Amino acid sequence: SDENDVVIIGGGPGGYVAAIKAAQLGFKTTCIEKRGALGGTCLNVGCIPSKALLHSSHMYHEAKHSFANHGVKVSNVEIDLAAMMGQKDKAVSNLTRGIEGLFKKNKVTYVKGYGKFVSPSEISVDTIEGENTVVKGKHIIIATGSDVKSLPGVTIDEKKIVSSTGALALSEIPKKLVVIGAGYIGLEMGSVWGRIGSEVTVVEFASEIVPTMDAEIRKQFQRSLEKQGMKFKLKTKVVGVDTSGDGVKLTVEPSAGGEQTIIEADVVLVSAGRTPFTSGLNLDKIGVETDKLGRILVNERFSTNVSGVYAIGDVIPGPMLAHKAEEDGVACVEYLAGKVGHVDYDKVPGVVYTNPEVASVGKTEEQVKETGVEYRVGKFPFMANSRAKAIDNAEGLVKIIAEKETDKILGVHIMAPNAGELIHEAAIALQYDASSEDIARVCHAHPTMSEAIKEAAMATYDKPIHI
Amino acid sequence: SDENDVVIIGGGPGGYVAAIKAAQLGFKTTCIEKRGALGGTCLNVGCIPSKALLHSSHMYHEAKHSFANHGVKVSNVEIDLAAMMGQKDKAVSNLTRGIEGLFKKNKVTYVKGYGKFVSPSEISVDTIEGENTVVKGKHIIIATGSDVKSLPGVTIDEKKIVSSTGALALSEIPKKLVVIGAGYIGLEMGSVWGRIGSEVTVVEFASEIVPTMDAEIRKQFQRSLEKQGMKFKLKTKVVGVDTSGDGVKLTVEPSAGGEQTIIEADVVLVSAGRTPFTSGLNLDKIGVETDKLGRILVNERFSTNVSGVYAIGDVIPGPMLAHKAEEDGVACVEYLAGKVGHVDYDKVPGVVYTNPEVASVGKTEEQVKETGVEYRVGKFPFMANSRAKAIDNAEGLVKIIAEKETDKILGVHIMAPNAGELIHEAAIALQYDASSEDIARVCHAHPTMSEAIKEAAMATYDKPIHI
Ligand SMILES: Cc1cc2nc3c(=O)[nH]c(=O)nc-3n(C[C@H](O)[C@H](O)[C@H](O)COP(=O)(O)OP(=O)(O)OC[C@H]3O[C@@H](n4cnc5c(N)ncnc54)[C@H](O)[C@@H]3O)c2cc1C
Ligand SMILES: Cc1cc2nc3c(=O)[nH]c(=O)nc-3n(C[C@H](O)[C@H](O)[C@H](O)COP(=O)(O)OP(=O)(O)OC[C@H]3O[C@@H](n4cnc5c(N)ncnc54)[C@H](O)[C@@H]3O)c2cc1C
Repeated sequence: SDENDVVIIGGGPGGYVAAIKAAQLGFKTTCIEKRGALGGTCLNVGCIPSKALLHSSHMYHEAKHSFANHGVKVSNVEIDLAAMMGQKDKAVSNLTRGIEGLFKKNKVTYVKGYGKFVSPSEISVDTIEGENTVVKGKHIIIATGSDVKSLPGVTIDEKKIVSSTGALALSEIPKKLVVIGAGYIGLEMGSVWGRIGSEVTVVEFASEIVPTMDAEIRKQFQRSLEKQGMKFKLKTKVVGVDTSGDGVKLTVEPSAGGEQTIIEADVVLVSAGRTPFTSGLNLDKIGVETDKLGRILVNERFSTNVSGVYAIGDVIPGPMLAHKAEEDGVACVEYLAGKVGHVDYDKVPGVVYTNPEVASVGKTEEQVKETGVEYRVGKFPFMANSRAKAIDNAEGLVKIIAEKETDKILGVHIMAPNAGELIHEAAIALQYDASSEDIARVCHAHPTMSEAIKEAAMATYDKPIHI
Repeated sequence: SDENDVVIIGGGPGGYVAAIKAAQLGFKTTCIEKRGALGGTCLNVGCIPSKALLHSSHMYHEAKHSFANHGVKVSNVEIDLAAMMGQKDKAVSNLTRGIEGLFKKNKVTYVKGYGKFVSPSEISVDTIEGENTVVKGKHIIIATGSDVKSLPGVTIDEKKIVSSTGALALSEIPKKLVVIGAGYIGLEMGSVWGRIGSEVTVVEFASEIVPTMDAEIRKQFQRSLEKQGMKFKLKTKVVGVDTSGDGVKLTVEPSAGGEQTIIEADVVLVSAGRTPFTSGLNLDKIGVETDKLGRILVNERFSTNVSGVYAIGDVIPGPMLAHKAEEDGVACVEYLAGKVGHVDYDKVPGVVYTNPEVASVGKTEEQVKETGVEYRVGKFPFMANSRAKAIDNAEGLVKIIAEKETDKILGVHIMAPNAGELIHEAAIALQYDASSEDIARVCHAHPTMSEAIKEAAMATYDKPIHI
């Protein structure tokens, strides 16, 4: 009998990987997803879409500003917004098909519909046309995702007050835009539209922008987000939003000294946070215990209170990133299969894809401080990097943190274009409790942006050769 | 006088680093260089200049072809060739100053002039309509460099037929151009000008372009260069040339299938190889080893067939690259300082900065075949990299080579844009005899071109999750 071995309610990173990894381990698997296509949130409404726009907006910008200095003289430069959204969409889908086609290769049974627990072992799937399909397995992996964080006095239409999705799909470059949340998704939209033409301003309630980011780096990062138009109204809450006019009227009064002011804006991007998503999951019948917010509680082996049920991804505690998600999925399946699964949220990198990207792995100088341990810091600016200079794209710096005694690397933060590619050399060295010297002992190709990392390393235990 | 400790005849990577590492170690050091500025060759007419052009010529290309798809319209595009050469020059000097300023920092005594051995302890500097400065020291590091190469159709003369240098400073985009050598440098210039507007054709005597390149990768790499406009000619060579007025009249004769055909041109780039450059200095005096195709023979500690004397860089055996050089100079000095200096030409990375760059580290499949050791190959195309597709810049692949038994990595080859950065992840793992699994166990930031390396790894020892 071909008895079904695993069901995953969720078709995103946690799911389609868990699904796939599962098939590859030899399990009859069924991923189930209600959304239209199989990408997760990453594929249809975030990373990808977001990354795509980010690069089109950048091309536009580089073409209006840099081309000159290089001998590439253009006459006029515009933005066929209609097109842009095009390759974005072109890409998203394309990507999706490939996933669907991955499921076929690995024999994942794709069930379009909305799951709802009917028992610790059987799921009733909501709608394909208004019906009910019954999917049953020994082990079930909840992989529902996350969704938009609501904001108290700002209901979201889809109109001049948008979310992640709305922002990535406007149909008119707003003149004046205001982003409420001030984190990664926020700074990211802010950049997109802004490069395109908008006049953006961010309004955060918090003391600084992007709290998890390493201070020293943050400072310079903001400054850069500024140097090139952008503005932040820090430490400010918003009583009521006003939408009875041209654009949107904001009545922002700080997070204490209750003396309101009013911001004028066409569209307002609400980038407050994101919450787990369990809603409509049939979650009561067997009641998996959740925490104060909503994430689903889980153990080493990713199991819920309910023997037979697991949870991974943006639904359980941990950083809310696609690869963190991917990471749990696999770890989870390896365990199920009897192998040993390995996670470790302390080394799951973080990258903001703004103009200068800011990739970080390991701890921040702030955290190191908290551990009272004696450390040293190494730093090297791309202003000294041969490649960078040779290109005239030298904003940025590598910064590594090591134990003074051991030289063991604690964290490595980078601010620079294509930083997300460069942080890997650090990420791998950090995985194997390596030291500055070690990474500096590696011969790097010259000229390359990578050289910076090498130089930052030297600057850590010894002394740099180009600064 | 504060100069007697260490003497270095050469201002290139080998010399200026040697020179700086030295001062850093506690030696009164002196670098002597005949050229105008302190860059090496990897600064005044090589690496850098070359990279600069490459990028500029790329920007021009991309704006005439890619921009559309991203909703970026330009009304007329053209090349201010005068500007380009400029940024290039601006950048070049800019870097040089910094080097000079580095010597001031570490206290290297810069002595402009043309060295010449007067004794294993003394050399005779001087000039073109100039004095004759006096430096003699205990340990002397020869660091003269390398230079262009002959052929039976050479004309080392500014503008009619060029060298590396000429090509980097033409003053007129040639209608038809031909590059004779067909390797690193050659493909690069052919790419630079081909983008800009020239119609190029590369003529190599060798069976294939770029011999040291891994077959499989070479196969596709060529095919790529092929669609960008170049027409390669292999199995043939030029016996008759023709500086008769307007352009050359190349007479193409093959291996010995001898015959007569003609290549009409508007300029010819001769990218035959590069020879060590041991002239100036005086060897004919203190009988040093000059026994190979012109190289200065050496030992473990980098000492010649002579005391007090040393050699490093493009003048000694090994690969002719800046970081190889950089590597020798430092290993050399560390030794003199009584520390252990360590070099490894088997781990010195290779990168061709053409459109798809092609970076390789470790051995090629053909080399690994010769060892007769059982191995496995991992590959993964960018066509399936999310970052990559999201951008619409997915040409290329990542390919890992491991021992079937151990899984130790033997080599990593990458064909892709920005592949010169990507390779370090491999590069560093290969430095520490790590395994596919090892680099796959590393958590990679999604969505990044780096993921391809993680996938190509798993595809090696196990099975990938996206292909
Ligand atoms: C604008 C934006 C930008 C982002 N950028 C990045 C970035 O650059 N890098 C990064 O690492 N992360 C980024 N993220 C976050 C990343 O997308 C998430 O961390 C990741 O998708 C979480 O994976 P997941 O497996 O939980 O799946 P999710 O995609 O969150 O969710 C899986 C799917 O579950 C489905 N589902 C839920 N309940 C049910 C049910 N009952 N029945 C059927 N189907 C159901 C949903 O349709 C959903 O698509 C971004 C997010 C947003 C919103
Ligand atoms: C077009 C081109 C592109 C290249 N691109 C790359 C690349 O992308 N990446 C890479 O790694 N490598 C590249 N290379 C090769 C790289 O530049 C060399 O490997 C590197 O510079 C060698 O270092 P070196 O220490 O030997 O110095 P070199 O620069 O070769 O030589 C040092 C200096 O010695 C001076 N000198 C010679 N004799 C005397 C004397 N008697 N007295 C005083 N001074 C003297 C010369 O003027 C010379 O500039 C390229 C080369 C060329 C030609």
